[PDB]
Amino acid sequence: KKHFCDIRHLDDWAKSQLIEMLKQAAALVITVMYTDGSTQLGADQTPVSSVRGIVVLVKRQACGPVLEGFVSDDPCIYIQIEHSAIWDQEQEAHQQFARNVLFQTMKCKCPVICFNAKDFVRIVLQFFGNDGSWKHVADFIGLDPRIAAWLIDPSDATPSFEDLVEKYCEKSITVKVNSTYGNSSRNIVNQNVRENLKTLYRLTMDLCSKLKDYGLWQLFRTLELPLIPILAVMESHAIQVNKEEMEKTSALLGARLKELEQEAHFVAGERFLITSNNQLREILFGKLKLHLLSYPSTSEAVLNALRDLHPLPKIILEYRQVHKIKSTFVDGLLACMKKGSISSTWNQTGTVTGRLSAKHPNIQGISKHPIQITTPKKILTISPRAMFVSSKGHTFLAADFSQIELRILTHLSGDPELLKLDDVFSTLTSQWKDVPVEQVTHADREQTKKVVYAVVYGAGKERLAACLGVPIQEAAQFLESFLQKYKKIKDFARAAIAQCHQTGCVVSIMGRRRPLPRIHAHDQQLRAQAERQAVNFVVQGSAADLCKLAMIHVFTAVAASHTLTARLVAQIHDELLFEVEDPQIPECAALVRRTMESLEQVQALELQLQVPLKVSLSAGRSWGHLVPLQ
DNA sequence: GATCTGACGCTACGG
DNA sequence: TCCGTAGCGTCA
Ligand code: NA
Repeated sequence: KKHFCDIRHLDDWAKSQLIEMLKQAAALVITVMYTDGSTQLGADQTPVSSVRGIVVLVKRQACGPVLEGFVSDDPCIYIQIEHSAIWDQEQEAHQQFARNVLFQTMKCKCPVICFNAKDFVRIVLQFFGNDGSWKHVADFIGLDPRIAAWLIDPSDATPSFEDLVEKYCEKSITVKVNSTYGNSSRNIVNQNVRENLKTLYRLTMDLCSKLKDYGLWQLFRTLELPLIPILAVMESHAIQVNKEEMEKTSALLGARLKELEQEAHFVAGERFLITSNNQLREILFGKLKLHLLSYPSTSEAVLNALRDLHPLPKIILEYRQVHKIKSTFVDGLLACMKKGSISSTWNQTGTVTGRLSAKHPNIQGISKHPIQITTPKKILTISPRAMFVSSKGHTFLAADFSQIELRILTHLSGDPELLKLDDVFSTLTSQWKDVPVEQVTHADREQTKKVVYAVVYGAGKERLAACLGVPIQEAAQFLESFLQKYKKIKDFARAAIAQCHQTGCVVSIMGRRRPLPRIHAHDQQLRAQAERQAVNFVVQGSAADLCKLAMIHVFTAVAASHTLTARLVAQIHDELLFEVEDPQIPECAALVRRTMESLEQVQALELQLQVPLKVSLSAGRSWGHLVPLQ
């Protein structure tokens, strides 16, 4: 009542006093209110309602009394996001003060606690619009209890606010987050908002304490938190795509699939659903009985084993390829389009490895290598990544770590041969093809690197022999070859497993952890699975750590530069994709390289490697075609 | 009739 | 019985 104020209705002296209160506050506690009015504190991840406003709890304490007189203590202030029916001058004014207040929220020196901070920052950024850039939110730090709880239990599904309260809050704290207009009144909604913001503060503090207990605090602060505005910035931008080229390509791939469907129906001597794996399985081994010649799955390995036995596996393979490209990287990419561009949604809570994930579309899952088709009424090369074009004038600058996890593995194992080892998988592919590097095909590399991946993480002789098309004897032989050549990899794995048995958990370089209780399981498949998972997590988690660190450091570096406008557009694990203004390319590519390479040594945390990190830079007007640089 | 959904298989991405 | 993301399609 005196605890809730619309900042538009404040007298100007009270407005000034409010700005000063925000500057001198002990902590800010924030949630987004929708038109329901519901909050991020309620249970839905998707409101399916518009954003109305933002509520901020201003805490004076985390000494003496206080009388402001225009508000009580501690006050909740409300900031209208939603546009009114008519735009006019008073709306302009309201917007001016609102932007001032929200920016105060962004730059304030006290702790900011927001349940989902990325959403908040995105909303604020889009609210700034023209009077602000992405560099305004760059330094924003805010305490996201969901991220903390994720660091503690990465496996657990993304919990609601109430879940987090019952789990991490002691004790007997019951919240009502479910109030809306129409199931309740405004006063109920608001009272509950204030109470739940207090509770949110308490919860977040408790979770911070826990994070310190588990040794996750420094990781939380240095790595996860500064990443929050970076995701929001990426979600605030959009990558322009070819609506037109894409519709064409769609039509073409549709024609070709019609062809392939007809062919398959022909050669199987029946009309079966071309997209059905069940029916294909029944045909391939149901009738044809190919396994007996020399049931199994329809998977690419099996289908490649049978490629000479019958014309159907090859047909099916090509069909699956073309159908995937069209259905997913064309048609499904056309449905993600707004205004001739797309924007992915980023999830920091998505993985157990500490990796980022992306949705609608998944831009981390876009096929790297273009595919070839025979046009039905010349050869036709189709690259989905070629559909992603930079704005004009602007150009994409890509920067990736070369063989990041191999180098991580070198660091962790300390294998002398590796530590010795101008290329990597061209070397091994050359050694396997019994020829130099220069004539080695990219597909040979594609298979080989995947095979070293298989063997290092504990793959058996079976799956090994399968993926490279090897008889078991060459399987065990190749296993022993690689593991005896580099001894310290098995030692490292054996150590990681031992650690996971000891602690009941396994830990990455920067302290990110993967609890694996089934390491203690009696079931042997479960136990072995937990072991594989631990061994993989040390490396993949460490690399996730490093990639996030690079992301943050480059973002920060560009953030304070007066010249450089470079915007981080996408991240694909090992790779950072920037949209840079043309004349800024040389100066930007320089800053990017120097920054990412300096990652070899950063204090804190001790964070030192045994191997330099080679950064590969690329540039181009399209994501599909990027010419190497420098 | 036209949908909803949980589970599985296969395909891409990335190491 | 390499790991683990998303996405699309069949099936009961
Ligand atoms: Na007014």
